[PDB]
Amino acid sequence: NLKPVDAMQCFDCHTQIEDMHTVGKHATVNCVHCHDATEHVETASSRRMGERPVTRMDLEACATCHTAQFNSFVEVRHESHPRLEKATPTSRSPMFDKLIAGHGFAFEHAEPRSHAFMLVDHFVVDRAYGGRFQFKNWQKVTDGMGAVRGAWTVLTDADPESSDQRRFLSQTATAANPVCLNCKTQDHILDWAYMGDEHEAAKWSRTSEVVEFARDLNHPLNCFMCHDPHSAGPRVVRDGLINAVVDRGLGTYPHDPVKSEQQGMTKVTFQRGREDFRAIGLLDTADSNVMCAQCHVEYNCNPGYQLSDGSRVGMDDRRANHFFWANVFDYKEAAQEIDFFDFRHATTGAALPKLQHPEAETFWGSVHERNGVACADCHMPKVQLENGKVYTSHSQRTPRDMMGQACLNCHAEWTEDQALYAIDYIKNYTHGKIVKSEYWLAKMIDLFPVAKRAGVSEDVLNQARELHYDAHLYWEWWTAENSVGFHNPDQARESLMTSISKSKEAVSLLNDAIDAQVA
Amino acid sequence: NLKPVDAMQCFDCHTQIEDMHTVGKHATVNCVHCHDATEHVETASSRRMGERPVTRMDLEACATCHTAQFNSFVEVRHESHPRLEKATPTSRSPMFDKLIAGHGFAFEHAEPRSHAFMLVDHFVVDRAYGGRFQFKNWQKVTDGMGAVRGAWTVLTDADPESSDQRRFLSQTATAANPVCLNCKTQDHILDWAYMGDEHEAAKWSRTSEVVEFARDLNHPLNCFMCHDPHSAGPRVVRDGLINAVVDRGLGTYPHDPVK
Amino acid sequence: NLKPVDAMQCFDCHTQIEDMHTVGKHATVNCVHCHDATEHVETASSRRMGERPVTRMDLEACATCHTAQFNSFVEVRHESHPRLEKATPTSRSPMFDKLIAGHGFAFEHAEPRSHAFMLVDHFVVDRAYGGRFQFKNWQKVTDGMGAVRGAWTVLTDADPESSDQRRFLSQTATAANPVCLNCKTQDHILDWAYMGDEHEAAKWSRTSEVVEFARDLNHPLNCFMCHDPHSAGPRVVRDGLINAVVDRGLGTYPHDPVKSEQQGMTKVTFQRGREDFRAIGLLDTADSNVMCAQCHVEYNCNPGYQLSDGSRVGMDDRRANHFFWANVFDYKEAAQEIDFFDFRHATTGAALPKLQHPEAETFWGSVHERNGVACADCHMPKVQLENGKVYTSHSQRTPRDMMGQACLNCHAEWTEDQALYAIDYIKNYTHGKIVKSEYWLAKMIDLFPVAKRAGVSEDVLNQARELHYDAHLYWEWWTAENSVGFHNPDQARESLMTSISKSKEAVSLLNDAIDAQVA
Ligand code: HEC
Ligand code: HEC
Ligand code: HEC
Ligand code: HEC
Ligand code: HEC
Ligand code: HEC
Ligand code: HEC
Ligand code: HEC
Ligand code: HEC
Ligand code: HEC
Ligand code: HEC
Ligand code: HEC
Ligand code: HEC
Ligand code: HEC
Ligand SMILES: O=S([O-])[O-]
Ligand SMILES: O=S([O-])[O-]
Ligand SMILES: O=S([O-])[O-]
Ligand SMILES: O=S([O-])[O-]
Ligand SMILES: [Ca+2]
Ligand SMILES: [Ca+2]
Ligand SMILES: [Ca+2]
Ligand SMILES: [Ca+2]
Ligand SMILES: [Ca+2]
Ligand code: NA
Ligand code: NA
Ligand code: NA
Ligand code: NA
Ligand code: NA
Ligand code: NA
Repeated sequence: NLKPVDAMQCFDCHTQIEDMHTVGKHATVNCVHCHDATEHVETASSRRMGERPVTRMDLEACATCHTAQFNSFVEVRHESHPRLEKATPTSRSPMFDKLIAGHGFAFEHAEPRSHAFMLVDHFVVDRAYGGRFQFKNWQKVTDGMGAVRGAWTVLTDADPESSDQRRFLSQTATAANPVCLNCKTQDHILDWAYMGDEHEAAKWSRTSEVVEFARDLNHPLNCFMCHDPHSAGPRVVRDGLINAVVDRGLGTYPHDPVKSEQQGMTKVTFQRGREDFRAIGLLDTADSNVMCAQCHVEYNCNPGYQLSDGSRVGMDDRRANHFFWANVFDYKEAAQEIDFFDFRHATTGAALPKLQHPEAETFWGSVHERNGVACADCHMPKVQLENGKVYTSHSQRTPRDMMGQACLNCHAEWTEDQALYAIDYIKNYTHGKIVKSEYWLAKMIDLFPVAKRAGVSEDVLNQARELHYDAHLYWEWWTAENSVGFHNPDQARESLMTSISKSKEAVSLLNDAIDAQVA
Repeated sequence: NLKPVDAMQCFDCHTQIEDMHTVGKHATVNCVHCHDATEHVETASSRRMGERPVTRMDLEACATCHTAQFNSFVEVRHESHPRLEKATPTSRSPMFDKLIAGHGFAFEHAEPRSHAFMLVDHFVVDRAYGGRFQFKNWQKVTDGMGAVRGAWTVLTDADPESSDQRRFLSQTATAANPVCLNCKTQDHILDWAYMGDEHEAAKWSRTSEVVEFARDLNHPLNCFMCHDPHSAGPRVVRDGLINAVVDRGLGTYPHDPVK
Repeated sequence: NLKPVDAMQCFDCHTQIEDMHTVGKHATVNCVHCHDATEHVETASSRRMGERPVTRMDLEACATCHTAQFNSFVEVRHESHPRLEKATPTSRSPMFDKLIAGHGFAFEHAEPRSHAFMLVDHFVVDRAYGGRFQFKNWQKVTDGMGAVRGAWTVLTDADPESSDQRRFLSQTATAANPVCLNCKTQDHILDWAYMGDEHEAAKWSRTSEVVEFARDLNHPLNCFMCHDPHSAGPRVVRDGLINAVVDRGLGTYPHDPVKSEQQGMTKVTFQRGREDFRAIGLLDTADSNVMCAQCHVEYNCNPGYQLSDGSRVGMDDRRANHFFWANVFDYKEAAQEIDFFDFRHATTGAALPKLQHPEAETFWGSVHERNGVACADCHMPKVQLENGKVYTSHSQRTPRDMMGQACLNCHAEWTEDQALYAIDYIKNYTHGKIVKSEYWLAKMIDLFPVAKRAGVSEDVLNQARELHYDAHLYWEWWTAENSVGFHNPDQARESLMTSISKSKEAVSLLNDAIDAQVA
């Protein structure tokens, strides 16, 4: 059984923790629930750690007193189809392979599934580690609780004796790097300096061997990613988000200074050897928009190239860990600002961006966001009980599974079927425009080889490449973004029409140039 | 927000609690979750209580860290038909009135329903308090969470100015007495001497005015009836059961000495 | 009412039947249930048949005493969508037309449906008989019992006065030949010599007019295909299977000699005029793996061409009735061994194989097969009754319809939804790789015309054609195979990655050669 330690001993050296812990809703929660610090207390000085205390980062450290939230979190939504490739006619991006040719996502890009699996899915996807990591057997794919207990309880490593990224299966890639892990786990929260910069006190950084780092990580979406363990107050821990909101002064709601001030973030820094080491962002309110924006954003978490001169931008560069914190119509400016692109298209030769799940930046400015609605209202609603203590569901999933608690709790004028119908109207319309956008992108792409064989000039091809950047951006945002337009229907529509317009312009340019060579 | 107290100071006087608390699965649970002892600590000696500390007996004291058990407990099983008289042809004892004639159960004896309602149901049944206590309105019969929060949040007393047992409705009885309450609540666990014997330190006993006692009681089936709050270990608190098992030497399984 | 005949009279001449019948579980079943032999007994000699006895091959001959098995067999699974073309974006092979161009399956290839319909579906499919045979009207498509009673009770023939294969509808083919029928019916079991070789006593053979043969056939999947009618013991009757297992000595489990010996096959031959005529394969155990492998295998049942010199291989050749009895990674060797390919691709000119439903050869080596699981455990499970005599369900269908009897009977650790989720993980992953494999095959195929117009050398085109064979094989196995990887997930994955690798190699080769002509 646990035996409490004297927190006053700790508070002598840990004044920020004292301030947070004594004032918040965990003032009665003893340190032993999460730290084994006996040898540390015997050996530390005011400025030197001595022996490192052991800190629990498993989610069961919180389940101890918060079983309802834990159990809701670890539920597996079996209706969220697993390992479902997006580059298929029945999924989100039927022409993805042609359009993304040159990028690692061509090797595999599945739809998301339940949060329990985030770390294991990151480890096993064909694009990440060359097939090095696999489930121990095909039964383990169902085991959400097991994945939560730890990735290495359900996975195997093809070669524990080597730590290099390489291909073990032929049609895999090795895109994973240390920055990725920040959106899969925070088991490394005490071992990673802010932004992944090099730091004497950091075991891991942007430039680490990712296979070695992987082996040290266990748990998905730790509870403390949104809740400070010392104050129990709302927070974020993700460096890239704090960097956008606070360091760059963009605010929590970059389009609304008033809401940014009311629902702000305060950066708190922790030191090692009296040098800044790590940071968190305490929130003014329990604002799920900002909590979920730790991960559900467009980002760089990867090497790339400069738009200006094509030079390589490696993991050592700060730009390899970057939150753009820009809506679709501000993204090109944001990427030009940091002088960055992701890949060159394998057929067209265009420098292109790679977009990922920009839910937060899409939600901005929507009617829902402007009315003060937040992600949790639809995806983590309060549970309605005839008799009981209310709590917040932590099963982050589609509102279709809890329409009474989600949509219908605000939209009294609708039946469930009516609300579903409104969702589907938007998704169906948006998906139609995604498909048309892909049709036109593909038409343009297929003209590049014809133009090259016809002897069309490099000047014309470069004009078309510039159009490809925009055609790509204004399409891929929406295959990347998970709501199929629901989060911001008007923006999806305007963007996708812009994509089609750009592709059409490029098609006309290339066809005319080919015709003139003939011729 | 709760602020923890120095448990080690309490332990300088409370040695049994120290032994229980420090060894069990509540060793990290601070006393402030259940006791407001500020004035007590300022005034007590090992031999004199001084100011009485306030002890929480509401089930929400435990729901704080054990929501799953609390929420399962307070669920109302709507299929457990409520206020269903047993002395009817379609229930358990069709000829009960003839057979029980002379006993107060002839006035009303319903089937049991969900535990959330035990104390309110005891208070309002026609055989118990002469009809003195009633739900505030007929809607409140559904409110299990409300009953758990406290009986007096959902009930009324026909005459707060008197404390005698009497009939307010013609076909009622006044069978309730203080002993009954021991199977409805343990809100009185610090105010009732073992067995309900007279005791200088007991506010309530077998001979108390049951209407006055009733008014001091709120919560059904307190969580600590089965779980010691200090050790978190399994227990009973009911005097009559301890008396049978231990005092009278009958054992927990009278027909199996080994068990 | 039936009147029994004196079996001892028959046993005087039929000593193999005596031996089988007197010892097995049909020792009390009189010959009159299946044979009208009165005139035969009056006219036969020890070595000459005399008048031919009439043998019942309708399934109702067995339903008489085995109603439960009959009724389960004839059930129509309405959820098995009928006449559903595979070459569509929502089915198994979205790019099948491009990839299979040159082959008769381009005319129509639907998903399988319930067994009751196998013979009628063979007769009416657009690729088989030029549209000659059709349902009497569109209502008859529902009539499983009717199809079982006989094909010609529910079908019409456009021209009873001619027996040639020809097109009656414009977009049909005439691919059917006598070998096909062996996997649709065994009504011809006494009229077809082993392998379909020419034989004095055979009415039908590989070289027969298929339209004439068709008209003589009635019943699907006769009960006696798996159960000897004389001993009631387990067997196979399909010549090609016996040829692989016994004649070629490959065994019932070619990858496991021990299991092959324990679960073997004994070839029993019947003569006409004291010349070998037909054969059956008695099984040591009631092994559904081998029973179902009568049909759910990759085979030749068709003319083709030699790999060595391109010469025609006609129906007269033994190779026109052949079970390869090889896994996907052994198939190229098996086809080279018999010097055979199916068609030349209409665009690339590559000699290609045509694969069909290799379920048996895929299942080998899977975790399930290695643990002693067999087809019936998932597709013909025992029926669970609260009170009753257990029998084996003969409704061969997806285990999704009987998860308690199938998966969950072995996998106690799972709920139904969890087991379904495990299936879907595999199928979704496998289907994604099928789609990607098709993407790369199509990319390669489309380069052939460009390369030809560019003047790329025949040597380079032939190199690419050799790659096409492999790219094709390692893809088409999995669109042909019905489990979408579930039967052997690891093999599907390795094969499909090999397909993509081969196509990519060919794309690079062709693009480089085109570029060099330009450059
Ligand atoms: C002064 C003598 C200290 C005592 C008393 C305690 N800690 Fe400590 N700790 C101390 C230092 C100088 C550091 C390094 C960081 C810094 O503030 O300079 C630490 C670090 C920790 C950590 C972080 C460990 C990691 O992996 O990075 C933890 C979790 C921690 N300390 C906990 C802790 C506890 C629970 C204590 C009371 C039981 C405690 N510390 C006492 C210095 C001192
Ligand atoms: C029992 C010993 C606890 C452990 C272990 C954890 N928490 Fe806790 N938490 C506990 C209490 C008694 C309370 C106060 C309840 C109240 O409503 O007063 C809390 C509260 C929280 C909250 C709510 C915070 C708020 O400001 O409203 C959160 C978000 C929370 N706790 C989270 C949390 C996490 C993430 C834990 C693991 C790191 C964790 N708690 C452990 C008791 C206990
Ligand atoms: C936070 C800014 C992220 C970073 C950094 C990385 N990922 Fe991610 N990932 C993130 C979210 C919010 C989601 C769910 C929404 C979605 O669109 O999928 C994902 C999902 C994945 C998955 C599962 C789906 C799939 O693509 O197959 C995988 C396998 C995955 N992510 C891998 C991955 C890799 C290799 C990364 C570094 C190169 C990486 N992620 C970074 C959020 C974030
Ligand atoms: C961000 C993605 C979250 C993670 C990770 C966890 N929780 Fe959470 N929690 C989150 C939100 C948006 C809310 C509601 C805030 C509001 O005021 O509306 C909560 C709330 C809680 C609480 C408070 C009680 C309740 O409302 O249920 C607790 C005790 C809590 N969360 C616990 C908890 C645990 C144990 C987690 C890991 C299993 C966990 N949270 C993760 C957002 C996020
Ligand atoms: C000695 C100086 C004491 C200290 C320090 C604390 N308590 Fe105490 N307590 C003391 C006495 C002499 C008594 C009377 C009963 C007895 O054992 O003789 C008490 C009583 C209590 C009670 C029971 C109150 C009731 O309703 O009957 C409680 C719940 C209690 N004490 C709690 C408590 C706490 C939590 C303390 C530390 C904060 C504490 N006591 C200190 C003597 C002394
Ligand atoms: C949070 C501050 C708590 C309060 C308030 C209560 N309990 Fe508790 N309890 C808490 C913890 C951290 C644990 C240990 C969990 C573990 O498995 O290690 C417990 C445990 C219990 C148990 C199980 C005990 C055992 O098996 O020995 C019980 C029965 C229990 N708790 C009951 C309980 C009651 C009835 C409470 C109100 C009087 C109560 N707990 C409050 C944390 C917290
Ligand atoms: C524990 C030994 C008990 C004592 C003392 C009293 N009651 Fe009780 N009561 C007890 C149980 C276990 C049950 C549920 C099972 C059942 O058979 O009903 C009850 C139920 C009631 C009810 C509800 C059902 C009904 O009879 O209408 C009422 C109204 C009730 N009890 C009243 C009551 C009175 C007035 C008591 C003292 C005279 C009394 N109970 C004592 C357990 C125990
Ligand atoms: C609106 C036209 C009503 C309809 C239809 C139903 N009820 Fe009603 N009820 C209504 C009002 C305005 C009130 C008074 C509310 C208050 O607190 O002032 C009620 C009251 C009841 C009660 C309590 C009766 C009592 O205490 O004497 C009950 C048990 C009740 N209502 C139940 C109920 C049922 C089950 C209904 C459908 C059969 C129903 N009501 C319809 C208004 C309206
Ligand atoms: C010897 C005089 C025979 C008697 C008595 C019976 N049969 Fe016969 N049968 C005989 C011969 C020589 C042959 C040809 C094959 C051979 O073994 O040489 C047959 C053939 C049959 C067949 C096959 C018919 C077909 O279509 O190929 C059957 C089904 C058959 N015989 C059945 C049968 C029965 C049921 C008899 C007793 C009533 C019986 N035969 C007697 C020779 C002789
Ligand atoms: C009644 C006159 C029968 C006819 C017609 C058919 N079968 Fe039969 N069968 C019958 C009996 C009395 C038995 C024995 C039952 C037992 O369990 O002892 C059987 C058995 C079978 C078996 C089981 C064989 C085994 O070795 O376990 C099978 C597979 C079987 N029968 C199949 C079968 C077929 C395919 C029939 C039509 C050709 C057929 N039977 C007819 C009785 C009768
Ligand atoms: C056994 C080795 C077979 C031979 C010889 C032929 N077919 Fe077949 N066929 C077989 C199976 C096991 C299945 C079901 C599984 C599947 O993948 O479909 C089928 C199915 C058909 C169908 C229905 C589905 C479709 O393709 O439309 C038809 C129309 C069909 N088969 C026709 C057919 C023809 C024309 C054949 C000779 C050229 C032929 N089959 C041979 C097994 C076997
Ligand atoms: C009565 C007003 C009808 C309604 C309503 C439906 N059907 Fe019908 N159908 C009707 C007749 C008189 C016939 C001809 C029957 C005959 O054998 O002479 C039919 C035929 C069909 C067919 C066959 C079509 C063909 O072969 O070309 C089909 C497939 C059919 N009917 C299906 C069907 C469906 C599914 C209906 C609801 C959508 C339906 N029919 C309605 C009369 C009537
Ligand atoms: C191969 C594709 C089969 C065909 C055709 C038929 N049956 Fe079958 N049968 C098959 C299997 C795999 C089994 C189970 C074997 C085992 O021991 O596990 C059976 C079993 C029977 C039995 C035995 C009793 C029982 O288990 O149900 C009987 C009587 C039987 N089969 C009858 C039967 C009939 C009447 C058929 C045509 C409708 C038929 N079988 C076809 C495999 C195959
Ligand atoms: C008993 C006759 C089985 C039936 C019916 C099903 N499965 Fe099975 N399965 C069985 C065994 C003995 C094993 C190996 C267990 C071990 O850990 O040694 C399995 C394995 C699987 C697997 C893992 C496959 C792999 O890793 O390659 C899966 C995904 C699986 N089983 C699923 C499954 C499904 C969904 C079933 C119904 C369609 C099913 N099994 C039936 C035994 C038996
Ligand atoms: O209190 S923290 O800064 O060590
Ligand atoms: O790869 S992750 O960003 O979706
Ligand atoms: O007995 S059989 O060989 O005619
Ligand atoms: O054509 S049959 O083999 O599927
Ligand atoms: Ca999903
Ligand atoms: Ca990006
Ligand atoms: Ca009841
Ligand atoms: Ca089917
Ligand atoms: Ca073939
Ligand atoms: Na979904
Ligand atoms: Na609002
Ligand atoms: Na094209
Ligand atoms: Na009941
Ligand atoms: Na199907
Ligand atoms: Na086994």
